[PDB]
Amino acid sequence: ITDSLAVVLQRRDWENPGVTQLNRLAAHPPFASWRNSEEARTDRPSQQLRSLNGEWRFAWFPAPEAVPESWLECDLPEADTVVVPSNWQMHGYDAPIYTNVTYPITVNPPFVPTENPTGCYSLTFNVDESWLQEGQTRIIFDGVNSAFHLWCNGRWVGYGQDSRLPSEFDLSAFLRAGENRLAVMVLRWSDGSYLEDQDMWRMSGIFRDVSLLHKPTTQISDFHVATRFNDDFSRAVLEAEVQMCGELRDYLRVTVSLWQGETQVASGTAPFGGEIIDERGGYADRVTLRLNVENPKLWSAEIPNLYRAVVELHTADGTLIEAEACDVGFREVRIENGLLLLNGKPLLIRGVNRHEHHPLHGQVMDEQTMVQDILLMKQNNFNAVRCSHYPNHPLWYTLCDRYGLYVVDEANIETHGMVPMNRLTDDPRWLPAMSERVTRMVQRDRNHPSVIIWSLGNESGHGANHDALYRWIKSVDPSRPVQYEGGGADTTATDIICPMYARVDEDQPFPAVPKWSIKKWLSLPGETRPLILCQYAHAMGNSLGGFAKYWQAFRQYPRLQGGFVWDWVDQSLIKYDENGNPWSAYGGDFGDTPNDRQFCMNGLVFADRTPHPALTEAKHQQQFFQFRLSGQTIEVTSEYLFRHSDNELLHWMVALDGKPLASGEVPLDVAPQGKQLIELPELPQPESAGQLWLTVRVVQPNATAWSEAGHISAWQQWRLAENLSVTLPAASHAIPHLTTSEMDFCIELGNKRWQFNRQSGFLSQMWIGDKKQLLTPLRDQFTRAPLDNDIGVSEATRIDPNAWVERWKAAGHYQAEAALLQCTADTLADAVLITTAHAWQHQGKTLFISRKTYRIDGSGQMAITVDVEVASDTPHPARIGLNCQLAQVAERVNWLGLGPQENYPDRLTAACFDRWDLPLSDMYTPYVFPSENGLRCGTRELNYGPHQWRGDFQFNISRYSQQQLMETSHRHLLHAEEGTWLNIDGFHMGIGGDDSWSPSVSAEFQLSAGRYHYQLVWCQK
Ligand SMILES: CC1(C)C(/C=C/c2ccc(O[C@@H]3O[C@H](CO)[C@H](O)[C@H](O)[C@H]3O)cc2)=[N+](Cc2ccc(C(=O)O)cc2)c2ccccc21
Ligand SMILES: [Mg+2]
Ligand SMILES: [Mg+2]
Ligand code: NA
Ligand code: NA
Repeated sequence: ITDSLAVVLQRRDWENPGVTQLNRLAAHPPFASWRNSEEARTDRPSQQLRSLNGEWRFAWFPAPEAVPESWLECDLPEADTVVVPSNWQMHGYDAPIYTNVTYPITVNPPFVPTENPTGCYSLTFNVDESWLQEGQTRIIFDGVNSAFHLWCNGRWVGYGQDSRLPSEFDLSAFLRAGENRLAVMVLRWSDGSYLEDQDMWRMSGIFRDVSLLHKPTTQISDFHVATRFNDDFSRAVLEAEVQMCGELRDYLRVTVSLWQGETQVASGTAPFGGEIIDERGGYADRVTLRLNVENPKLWSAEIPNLYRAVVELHTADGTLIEAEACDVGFREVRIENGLLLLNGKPLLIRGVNRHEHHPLHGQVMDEQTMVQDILLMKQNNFNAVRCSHYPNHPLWYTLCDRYGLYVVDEANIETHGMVPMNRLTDDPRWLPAMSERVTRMVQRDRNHPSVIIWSLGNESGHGANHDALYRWIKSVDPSRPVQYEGGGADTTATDIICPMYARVDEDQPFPAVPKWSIKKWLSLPGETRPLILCQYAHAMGNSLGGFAKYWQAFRQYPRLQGGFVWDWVDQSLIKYDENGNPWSAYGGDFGDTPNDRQFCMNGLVFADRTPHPALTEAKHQQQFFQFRLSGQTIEVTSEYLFRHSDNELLHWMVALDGKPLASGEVPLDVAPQGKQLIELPELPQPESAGQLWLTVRVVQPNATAWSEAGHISAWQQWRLAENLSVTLPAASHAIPHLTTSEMDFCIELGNKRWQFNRQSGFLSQMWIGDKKQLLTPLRDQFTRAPLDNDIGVSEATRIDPNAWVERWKAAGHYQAEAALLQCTADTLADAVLITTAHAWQHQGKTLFISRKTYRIDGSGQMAITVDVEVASDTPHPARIGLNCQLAQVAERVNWLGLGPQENYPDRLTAACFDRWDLPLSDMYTPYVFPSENGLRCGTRELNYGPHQWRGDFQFNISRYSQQQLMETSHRHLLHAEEGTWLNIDGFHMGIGGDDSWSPSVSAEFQLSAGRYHYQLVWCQK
């Protein structure tokens, strides 16, 4: 009767932060209850841990009150069969909602809409007679979003909250021999939802693994593993605290053994009975075993050395009762004289924030995707990952233990959308709900070596509950620093100054919560802590402009120890069009309103894990080898802390304007933090015009667990000698002819002709035979299809006048019409020369003036000179160049300049000057929200079809006009236009990225000069 839905739902436990659970079992490190010690040692499956993943029955309801009572005792006929784990949104049952700060429900704590989508999962399953005769059978829900009641065989078992930590219940008294039925009622919204306002898709369901665990009545209930060292790390002590439940008997003993492969390194045995704690005695149900280990192999992300600990509960008889185990990493984390140290050395954090996202399965994680993420991270020189912003799938910490990544483990607490952010975290009545989110994380993950820093959550202001739970962790686990960014990044609840989007040089003095220059922040009076940015370099679309500025400062300042980029992967989701072709969706593409559109996509990699261009810029700046050149000696500095360069070659190549002359390879032998001098053999010194370039690459000859043989780890380029060309062009055998109309100036030379419209003032057509070459005239361009960083948070709903796109729009940059001031022809002895002069205006104010000269000579080459004035009081323009739409569509693009990948003025350090030859496809970057893209910088020669351009310019080349990109909201709606659109810019504004909601382009990358000059030569070859 009291099992009925009517009575259980009556209490409304999901609108009460004083009930976070009912009858839920205590939290602990991962268990498997092996009944054989060698299976435990080898980490092989345990027949005491069943998976209940697979096909369940599921049914959707608009509110829990709509669930019929029949559902408790038999399957609903309207129910479907569904795979678990899953998010029910990904099966089309209701919409996923993408909102950033604003809560997806009315803010009215602790209450929740009565429209509360409800997932009714059920499973019929068998249990062996063995499990019911002896011991304890429990069920483990690794992840239920956001709360749930549990029935088994019609009887109510319990209730659970916190979406990202395992909820476990005892099923012993509820199971029967043979057929049993689980009934799990999952609520999309709960009072827990008030602490789960992370900027991400809001989904729901049983989205992590479901398991049964069988333990004996007398059991290992908890164990903690600590490692302490002497000053030089030549000796360690492993302390293992083991706790038990059940009937204590004097014959009970515990053995803890430490292995390294098949070598047993130490072992101890003891009865239960701890040291004296206070005036009432000690813990009779606990024992600590202390093992000596001489010259331990130490854990780091550089070399992830692991031991294995095996904990046997047995009798004096030797009868094994059960065994648990974990991997062990010998490493020490401490902050000492203002620096974060690991094994006595200062870490430099090459970090990234990473969400649990999959474009098809939503927030369900798999081993394959996890491994793919880790490989991609290490291959791009990433040290560390921040679990933003919740405890991860348990397998993640095992994988980072083994592959070697430093992990920040973060409690599932974000209250961003409250006003102020403080509201719940400063309120004592919410302390219990918060403590369970902090304490149960620590109790689960404290034995993982890869976790080096605990975090109290994200974006919840600073309340007294943070201070309380900061001190809880410090008392319970001294071995790791605690950090938290809320309330100004330097509150009393953080051992590390952990700002988000603090800039390098520029102060943002917001009241109460300023973001100082990270350099100035360190020096403020009384401040002694290190500074590691919790989030930095917002990688939203065409971003990471200014990334090198950070890493220069990280390398110069000891107490700037890096940061975590925001963030790893685009949170795009897959939809299907009328033909079943997939496309990538973002905010509002599911009827979800209100939403925050494209802001779900901030990754360095697309959702399928293909890299954005910015990934290589990060790889370059975060490389572990630094290079200097004096003469033709190379100084290689290693930023590794623990390992020699014992899988590294240096390849070097010298080349003249792309043409290789000399190469060669040198073994690399640099000690950690050491230097190696390499003198290069006598290098070529040709008399040829052009520029000589030295390029070095570090190459790993052997495969790793994370990379292929031949993997490139770092690179650097220097200009050696230059030779300015002095030679006179070969004399031509003909002079071009000028034909003057009232309408046109036309120029002829051989089969070639050039037409200059005298009404417009632009080169409107060019001929080679009967084949015309332009579909659009060659005109000036002072605008770009705005990037995410240009737009910021501006919408048609609420315009943000301060963003770049809106200052451009307000000033008429986008609707300015060219007004010709001058267009004259002149014949001279060698060539014909057209001079032009245009003004761009808007409502009586002149924005730009453009003075040009076209010189067509007997060699068939058109020399263009441009001299642009920009009014001092108009917003600095996005670019200064020319555009046109060619008739040609060639397969290839050949250029000499920075490449091969997309690069922009404030993000070109990773690009190298060489001859690059790619398909036209690769000259467009398929950002899901389309914008300016594919620019290549510092180019001297561009080759497309019969055409060739020469000068010193930046260019993009595509089948997509700047008009189409600016007007199209999704990449999958783009259509190839007739021919090819070409933008050639003398100058181009930076892209920014320090954040994506305020102007972020540093002054030195703003086109502020007032007058500009660039020069081009158009020819056919
Ligand atoms: C913290 C800061 C800088 C902020 C807001 C910060 C923010 C915004 C969005 C965020 O979303 C996401 O969350 C994810 C975590 O779950 C990630 O962190 C990710 O990075 C983001 O996509 C996060 C922080 N503003 C906005 C603003 C608005 C306008 C102006 C202006 O024009 O003058 C200036 C400041 C203000 C305004 C006054 C004082 C302080 C701020
Ligand atoms: Mg509750
Ligand atoms: Mg947030
Ligand atoms: Na540093
Ligand atoms: Na975001």
